[PDB]
Amino acid sequence: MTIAENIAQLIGGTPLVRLRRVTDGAAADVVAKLESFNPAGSIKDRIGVAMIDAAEKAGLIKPDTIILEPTSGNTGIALAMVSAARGYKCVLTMPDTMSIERRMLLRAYGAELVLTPGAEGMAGAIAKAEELAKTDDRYFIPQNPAVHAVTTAEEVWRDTDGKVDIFVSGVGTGGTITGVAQVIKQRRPSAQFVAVEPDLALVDEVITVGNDDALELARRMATEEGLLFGISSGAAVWAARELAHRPENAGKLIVVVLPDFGE
Amino acid sequence: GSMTIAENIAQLIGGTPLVRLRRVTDGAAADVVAKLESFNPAGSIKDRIGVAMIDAAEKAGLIKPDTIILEPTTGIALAMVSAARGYKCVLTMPDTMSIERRMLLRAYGAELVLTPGAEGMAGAIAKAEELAKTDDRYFIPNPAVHAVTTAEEVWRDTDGKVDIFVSGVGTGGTITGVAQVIKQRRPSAQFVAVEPAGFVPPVLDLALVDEVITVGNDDALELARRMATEEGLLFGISSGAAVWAARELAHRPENAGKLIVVVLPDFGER
Ligand SMILES: [Cl-]
Repeated sequence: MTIAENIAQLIGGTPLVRLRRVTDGAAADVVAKLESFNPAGSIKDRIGVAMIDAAEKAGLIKPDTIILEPTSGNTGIALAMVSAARGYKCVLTMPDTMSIERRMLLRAYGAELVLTPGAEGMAGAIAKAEELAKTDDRYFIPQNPAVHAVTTAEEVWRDTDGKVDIFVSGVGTGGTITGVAQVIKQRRPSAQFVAVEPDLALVDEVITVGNDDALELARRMATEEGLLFGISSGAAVWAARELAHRPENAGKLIVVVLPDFGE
Repeated sequence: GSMTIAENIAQLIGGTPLVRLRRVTDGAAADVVAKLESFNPAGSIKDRIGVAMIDAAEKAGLIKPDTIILEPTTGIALAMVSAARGYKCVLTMPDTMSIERRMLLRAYGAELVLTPGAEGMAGAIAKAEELAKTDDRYFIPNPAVHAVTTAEEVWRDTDGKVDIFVSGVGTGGTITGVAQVIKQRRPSAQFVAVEPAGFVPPVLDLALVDEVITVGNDDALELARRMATEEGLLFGISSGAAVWAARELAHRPENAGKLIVVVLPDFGER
């Protein structure tokens, strides 16, 4: 039998897909790793579950622990989902600039939201969380290559049969691109890592993406590949396509992640 | 030595995972598991129906590259697959459809033709039928193949041990197909339809269907809230009903130790 105990055990194992149409050429092959197949729709799922596992293994999370985390975006969704799966109460602080939709979704997962003022931004959210932690010692606030970067790299390695030549990605928050670069480069020194822009020790290049050449590419992806994603994913693919046409990259295998670490 | 790469997202439909429902079942002498059709690219079993229709039409030569796929509306699935495979896609739907749904379809490159709200789906089916007669570029799309595949996955992943399949009927006998296939290899297997208190509901032949449980609607809402909050599984009212039915089955003493399968999102969700 193949049966997961809970949804948090179905994080990862995401698939590669070819980008055949939007690359208009091209001497190199481009493929995308669809982190959207994760339960909560992004690579942040991996970061969330990894944080909880580590804290459990380290004894820092006891069974009556209340996960408390200042958040602004997707890390929060992942945490709420995993917390609910594993039986942890989850309290989340965020500025009141956060969309009603994100709030409702978080509340659907049983997360309790504490809204801080928009003007204070994330510092306001970090501050309230600090404050609450002092209030009650059941509160736990989450926070070389990170485990989720290792796993992600292994999947890219397996599914490209060790042939990946260029990894192309947004910088993102959780040192993910650099971790994956660490692992791939160790087994394949010829491999290149390219950050996409709208620890630079391991990045071989930075492509500042003509923002909104990005929008165009995102539109084509949706309409020509059936892949609907955001501006950062568009930029990533634009960067990959540029790399794909450079003649010194002929025949190379280029991997991009969607949704991109930027989206 | 082998790479594992799909040509396009239409190739990544299916092969969905099972998960145990440990907490919301408060008991229980029987095991309940859910097959997560939400892992499909467009989030439901309808993905399978969409791609299966396009494959059939290709195999039959009825879908040329000189086509526009036309369909009253599943619509998401079609738009996504059409765009993946290179087909122009036109969709008819009542003007009662959400602006959000419309925008999403348009993102996939689907062209929308709005029918009047009062006429409902019949209006959409009618407009589509009329359009097909208007222009010959239009193409309007046993146990069905997508029900067979779904059954095979349930069969494999439960190692042939599934005892009760529990599901909303929905429309078109995807759920009846899956029953046919399981019951054919495992005559001891039971199928239970779930209800609230060829785009119509299937006839429930009682040769196939062993029981109907009427999900005291909202009971269903309660169970949906618990799923989200106790299992991290966020789904709608019909999925809640299905799981409520499954839990009820799971506590009947004559089902002790049986393996009970539901499919989420439940085929009856809106
Ligand atoms: Cl090589």
